[PDB]
Amino acid sequence: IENNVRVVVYIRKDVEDNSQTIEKEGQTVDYHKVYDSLKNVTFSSKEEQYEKLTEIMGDNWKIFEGDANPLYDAYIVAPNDVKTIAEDAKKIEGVSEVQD
Amino acid sequence: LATDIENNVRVVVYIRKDVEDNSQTIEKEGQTVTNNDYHKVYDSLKNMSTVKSVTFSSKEEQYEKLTEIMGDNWKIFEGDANPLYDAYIVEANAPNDVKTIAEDAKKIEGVSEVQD
Ligand SMILES: CCCCCCCCCCCO[C@@H]1O[C@H](CO)[C@@H](O[C@H]2O[C@H](CO)[C@@H](O)[C@H](O)[C@H]2O)[C@H](O)[C@H]1O
Repeated sequence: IENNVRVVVYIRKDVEDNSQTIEKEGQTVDYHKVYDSLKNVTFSSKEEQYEKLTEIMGDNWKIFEGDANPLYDAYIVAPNDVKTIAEDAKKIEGVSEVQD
Repeated sequence: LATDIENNVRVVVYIRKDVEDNSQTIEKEGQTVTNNDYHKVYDSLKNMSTVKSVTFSSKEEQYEKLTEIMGDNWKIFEGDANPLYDAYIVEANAPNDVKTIAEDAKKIEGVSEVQD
């Protein structure tokens, strides 16, 4: 991954940029314009982030299992060419935060 | 004001996120009405003979303490809903009462988890 060339872009909790079907009603359904808007790069799920967290810190966090995942879906994305797209990435609608 | 109790005598009782045990009023049908379940968890804990005190710890103050321990704000979470839990810090009368208090606390309606 490498810190030097990496930017993290967390997407808002109320946005589903990668599940095509969206069930607000009981049935099928914004989209990929998050994805390749940064292309002009890879997706990291909140559920993977949570497994990685337990892997790093030790066993489950038993007090949270019965409730929603508080982490954010994100997209993991030259050294001097960093601060730029960081600012750029906060522009996009739906994005919660970005980190450089 | 700060609470001060020994580890060997403490039980943490985590409150279900949909239970407002410490709110005297809630909104029902668009009006502010008294909360009929106010202090239901508190009262079940306080009424155990083996319990010395029961102190509310809000998720807001827990977050503040978390940043005071770990440093800085967790920037990317700020503005979003606090995922920590409201809790009661329970002080047992004696260390041998802790295991019984925990099990008994788990059964209370409105309790999400307990840590002994
Ligand atoms: C699964 C792993 C668990 C990770 C847990 C993450 C760490 C806790 C994150 C909590 C961040 O959530 C944040 O909480 C605090 C207090 O509740 C709130 O920020 C606060 O700032 C001002 C003052 O600075 C307070 O007066 C006010 O109570 C609140 O808005 C904020 O509204 C919320 O956005």
